[PDB]
Amino acid sequence: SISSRVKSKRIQLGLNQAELAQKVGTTQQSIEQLENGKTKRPRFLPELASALGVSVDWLLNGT
Amino acid sequence: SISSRVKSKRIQLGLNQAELAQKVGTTQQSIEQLENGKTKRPRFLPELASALGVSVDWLLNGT
DNA sequence: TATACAATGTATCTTGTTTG
DNA sequence: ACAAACAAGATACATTGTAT
Repeated sequence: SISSRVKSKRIQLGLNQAELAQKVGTTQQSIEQLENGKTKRPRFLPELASALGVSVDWLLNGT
Repeated sequence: SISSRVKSKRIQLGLNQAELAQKVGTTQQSIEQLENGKTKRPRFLPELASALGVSVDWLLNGT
């Protein structure tokens, strides 16, 4: 799940929702709504996936 | 722009906004604003790149 | 026909505050 | 005071219905 997936990778690169959230150009909370399943298709999905080193598809449909 | 690239890459596929909206899993209306600059980052962007047989970056930055 | 316009609803974003 | 969450008010995008 896109929340499990973004959380697990974030922890992995060893970042925190605020730092990730700078990399993504977004905010902590925005990164939070995401990770806590409060959003599904955020505007920065593309830019999130690139901060995470994965693909917008893997992110979406775990692949 | 993305509105621009969506138009052409659909124009050359013989799909109408409506039957493109059909593959993309969306309305014609939704395909119209995008192509017509009414929306920047559509949420069906992943499936779109997939109906236009391109990559989300190409669509996005045209690069 | 095929595309566009318009309003209303809903997702997501923002900023402020909050609890661990 | 550090890090993750809650919550109201704002905009961007979607949906529906209609019209060029």
